[PDB]
Amino acid sequence: SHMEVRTIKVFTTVDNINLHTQVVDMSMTYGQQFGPTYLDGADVTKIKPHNSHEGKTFYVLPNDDTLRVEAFEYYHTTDPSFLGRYMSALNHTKKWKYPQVNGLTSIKWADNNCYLATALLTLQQIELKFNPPALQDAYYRARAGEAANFCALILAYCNKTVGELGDVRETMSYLFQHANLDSCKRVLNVVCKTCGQQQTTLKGVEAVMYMGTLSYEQFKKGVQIPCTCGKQATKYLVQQESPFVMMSAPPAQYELKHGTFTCASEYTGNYQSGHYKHITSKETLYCIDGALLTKSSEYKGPITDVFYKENSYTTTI
Ligand SMILES: [Cl-]
Ligand SMILES: [Zn+2]
Repeated sequence: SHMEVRTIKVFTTVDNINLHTQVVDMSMTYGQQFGPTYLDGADVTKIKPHNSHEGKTFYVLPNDDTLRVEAFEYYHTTDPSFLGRYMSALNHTKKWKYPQVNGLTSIKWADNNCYLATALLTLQQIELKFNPPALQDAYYRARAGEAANFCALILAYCNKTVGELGDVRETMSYLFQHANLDSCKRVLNVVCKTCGQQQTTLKGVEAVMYMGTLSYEQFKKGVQIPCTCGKQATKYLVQQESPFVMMSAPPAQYELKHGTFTCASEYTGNYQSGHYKHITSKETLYCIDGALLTKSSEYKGPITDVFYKENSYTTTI
């Protein structure tokens, strides 16, 4: 009653570069032989091999020491569910569209991906280099217009699934964690009429992000914050060394003035449902909303994040 054994050669991988020769029995599923298995994002764990699969590359989970090392070196994570979440996302993002809008790779709206579109548009306007080879390779392709792998990696690194509501500031925080910001430096001073003054120094990601005001000029002049004594103290920027800065705040009506910022994100909605748009300051003000594009000489809206150019700043206060 035994059926004659039939096999094909396939390759397994965790980085799509280093390949691992395998011989699979076509009477057993991929899952029975490799564990969870994916073909360009599609879950084929429960699929039995097809003749058309011969010679193709399948992603698997890091289930031996060689694969564990290859996966860490490429992705800089050892989260056991990472590859499954990346493939699950990729199965969707490979079907998204990535139109060039005003010279930048955007994303046509789908699956609540507006926060990803404005993040991707923002990255193309600031100086930033990623550390994991996976992000280096995928971001290069995204700049060229093939952003499916990059978007699926953002989702995996942020632990977001396709369709989940995302926050732009949080998303940028994750991407900045995987970028080389080592030389970025920020010095702050906080002045309380009662308690005196206290200087602090921040480095890396914390040197380029601030939550509380959208205006870089106001940050240099001073913003009011609580002091432990109960009074409000004044916090201001003393010194800044970085190629950009990111200023964030809860969404509030805010006026964006041409030539005074690099780009910004706008959020219309509430804590459960909303929509992001991107504003970029070039020869005029362009509003990029996924595949849509409009222009205006002035802009006012519920802004959440503003990016500014920088190199070296020292206060005169
Ligand atoms: Cl890079
Ligand atoms: Zn005080």
